[PDB]
Amino acid sequence: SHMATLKVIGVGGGGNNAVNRMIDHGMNNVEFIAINTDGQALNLSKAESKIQIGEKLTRGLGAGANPEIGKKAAEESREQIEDAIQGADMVFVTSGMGGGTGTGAAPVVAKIAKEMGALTVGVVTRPFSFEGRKRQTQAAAGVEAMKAAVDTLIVIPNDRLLDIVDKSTPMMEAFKEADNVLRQGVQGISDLIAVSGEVNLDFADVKTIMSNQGSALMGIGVSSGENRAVEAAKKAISSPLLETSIVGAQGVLMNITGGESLSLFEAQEAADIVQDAADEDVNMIFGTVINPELQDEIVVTVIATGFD
Ligand SMILES: Nc1nc2c(ncn2[C@@H]2O[C@H](COP(=O)(O)OP(=O)(O)O)[C@@H](O)[C@H]2O)c(=O)[nH]1
Ligand code: BEF
Ligand SMILES: [K+]
Ligand SMILES: [Mg+2]
Repeated sequence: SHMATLKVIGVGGGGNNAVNRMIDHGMNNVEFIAINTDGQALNLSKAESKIQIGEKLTRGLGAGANPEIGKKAAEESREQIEDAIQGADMVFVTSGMGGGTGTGAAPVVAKIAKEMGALTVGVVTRPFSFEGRKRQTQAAAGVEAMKAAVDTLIVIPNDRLLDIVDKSTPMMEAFKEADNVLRQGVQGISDLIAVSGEVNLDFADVKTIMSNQGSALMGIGVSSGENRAVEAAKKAISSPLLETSIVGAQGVLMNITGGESLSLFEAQEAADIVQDAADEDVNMIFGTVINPELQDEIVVTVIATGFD
């Protein structure tokens, strides 16, 4: 009876790159909004909804690494941003911290979304160390501003990409690995909303776990065979790309999807993996979906919050 509206908003260059790559991948039932100062980059956006901010400040250029210009640009386009958001039940704001537009405009966009009634999740990167300390300090201020503006925040330090590449992995391939954090989080929530579970979770449960909750982890794991449930649960909670690990989580939304063979025993095994990894007394909202078209694969979705 309730069908939640999810939007993904890219802010600045890195955020709009993420939006374009997610659209290429193919999302469905998610709406995308592209926000930038940089008219050149914005012109190449694949997003249905595009908002050029700050044209009077920048003349259609980017913000030249000045976050105050990104912030003013967003504020002066508040009404256009409100209009594009209106109706969203959930908004993901994605941005690369450290430049001028994401750093300054992304917290404004998040504040607007939350004031408009949307559950508001930020997924942002910190710069590579090779970009230098000024970029890092500027990024840190953006992260802090994002935390103040969102319901929950996922931070991806770009330095962690250096942990998952070999000497030849293309830069674009590494970037797609960072994108997956947002894409699979969005997809997991979309699927949770769309499908009726045997133990049914819904958007009210997402809100309980994510509303006004600080740092977050969103993870998906898929596995087959023996120890599938343990293996899928470990994959869901163990991304090498995250600033915030599962350790310390006090609230967890966990959904297990499997075929008719999904056993009670393996459901407990998977839940225990998350409980034990948290190393906390976690408040868990547990769900299950039986998809008969699944044979031997199991999918574990985890949203974790409450680090404190
Ligand atoms: N992982 C990733 N990081 C990016 C990407 N584009 C930019 N960055 C990072 O994001 C930071 C800000 O860059 P950018 O978004 O282009 O600046 P802005 O347009 O002024 O918001 C950079 O310092 C990089 O660390 C991307 O596509 N993927
Ligand atoms: F390119 Be960002 F606007 F500094
Ligand atoms: K559901
Ligand atoms: Mg730019």
